[PDB]
Amino acid sequence: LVHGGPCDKTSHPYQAALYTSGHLLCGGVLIHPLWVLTAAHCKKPNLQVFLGKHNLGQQESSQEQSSVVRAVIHPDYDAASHDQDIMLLRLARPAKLSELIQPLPLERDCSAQTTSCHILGWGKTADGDFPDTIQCAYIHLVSREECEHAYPGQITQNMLCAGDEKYGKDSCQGDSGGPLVCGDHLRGLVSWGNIPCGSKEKPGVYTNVCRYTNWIQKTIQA
Ligand SMILES: N=C(N)c1ccc(NCc2ncc(-c3ccccc3)[nH]2)cc1OCc1cccnc1
Repeated sequence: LVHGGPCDKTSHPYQAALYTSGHLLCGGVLIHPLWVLTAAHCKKPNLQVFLGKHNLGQQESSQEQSSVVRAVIHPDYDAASHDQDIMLLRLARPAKLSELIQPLPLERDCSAQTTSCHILGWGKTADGDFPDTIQCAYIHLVSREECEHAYPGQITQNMLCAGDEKYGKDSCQGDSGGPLVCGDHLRGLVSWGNIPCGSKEKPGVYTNVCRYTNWIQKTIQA
């Protein structure tokens, strides 16, 4: 995450860190004690999920680790266009809820009224390094018309755009699958955006979570 700052220690109990062969790979969102939501492009071998983390470089008494027993990529995910970039991960070991491990409720209304939005992750910072402490930034939803002009023919109804006109606060490599939180509900998942990261003109592009209510419910209930 570029141009942000360290998150408050208690503000992100729904944040997951995803690892593959020891590499920090992606972020994720705890939505149910058995399920973590992330981007379909985070599909990698033997995924390991860490909940209750704040600083990746130190062992924390609140952390909980789990392997993934099932990975469910949306049937219509298109890797070339990033369309429908969503995947459900079933945990081997259900989350032991605490003050620092809690699920985040989903935004179900695609016409939801404007609320305060934020993004978070352990992705690449402004200097180009990967931070130990999770970064946070306030950002705002960008109109569909402005986003379409920023990325002609690339923005679908399954994508939302968000950014910051002042500093260009943006998600980046490694933040993938992390949450775009608006009014204490999950509004989007980190999917793609500009290179280099920075949202002053070309906003970050997020999976539009409100479009996946039925698919998420049907996956968790089957
Ligand atoms: N600027 C952003 N808001 C932004 C946020 C997250 C990501 N994640 C990386 C990522 N998304 C999708 C793929 C992918 C999909 C299919 C196949 C292989 C790869 N990889 C990228 C972002 O912007 C582009 C970007 C790329 C690389 C380095 N820096 C910025």
